[PDB]
Amino acid sequence: SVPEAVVNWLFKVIQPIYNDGRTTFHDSLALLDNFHSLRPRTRVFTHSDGTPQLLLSIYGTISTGEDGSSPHSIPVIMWVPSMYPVKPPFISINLENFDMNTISSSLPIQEYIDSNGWIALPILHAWDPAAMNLIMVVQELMSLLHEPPQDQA
Ligand SMILES: [Cl-]
Ligand SMILES: [Zn+2]
Ligand SMILES: [Zn+2]
Ligand SMILES: [Zn+2]
Ligand SMILES: [Zn+2]
Ligand SMILES: [Zn+2]
Ligand SMILES: [Zn+2]
Ligand SMILES: [Zn+2]
Ligand SMILES: [Zn+2]
Ligand SMILES: [Zn+2]
Repeated sequence: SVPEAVVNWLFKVIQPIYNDGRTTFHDSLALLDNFHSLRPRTRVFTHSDGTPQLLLSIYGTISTGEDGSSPHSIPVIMWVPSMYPVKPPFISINLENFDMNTISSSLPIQEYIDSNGWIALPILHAWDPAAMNLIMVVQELMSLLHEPPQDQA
C-alpha cells in the first residue's frame, strides 16, 4: 500500500491547488497503488508564458515489457494540471536518465515526443474527462512503447 504519511500529505497538498481535489486525490492514489515504480512530489511548473504554478507531479519508471539484460523501464515525469480531469496530465520522458545507447530506436518514442520532451498520446486527443483517469494514460503509454501489429499478408 501507499504509506499512511504519504496518503495524508497527498490529501493536504492537493486541497489548495486543485479545482477538483477529490478526483485528483483519488486518481493520484489509484495510480500510485497500481504502479509501485511511481511516486509523488510537488514542483513549481513553468508555463509557456512564464507563469509559475505549484503542481503535483508523479515520477518514476514505466515498464518496457523486457527484462534480463534488456532495458526494463523508461523514466518518466507526469504533471497533474490544476483543472484535472477536465485537462489531462502532461507526460514527459526524464531526459537526463533516458538510456539513449541501449533503448532501441525501434521503440516508437520518437513518434510521440516533442523537442521539449513531452509525449503526445492518442488518449490525449480523445480525452474524455468524466470517463478517463491517470491509470489509463500510463497504460496507454506502456502500449505505445511498441509498434502496432502489422497486416502480415
Ligand atoms: Cl528497448
Ligand atoms: Zn489514513
Ligand atoms: Zn470530481
Ligand atoms: Zn479507488
Ligand atoms: Zn489500491
Ligand atoms: Zn525475460
Ligand atoms: Zn528493447
Ligand atoms: Zn514508428
Ligand atoms: Zn515491443
Ligand atoms: Zn491485408
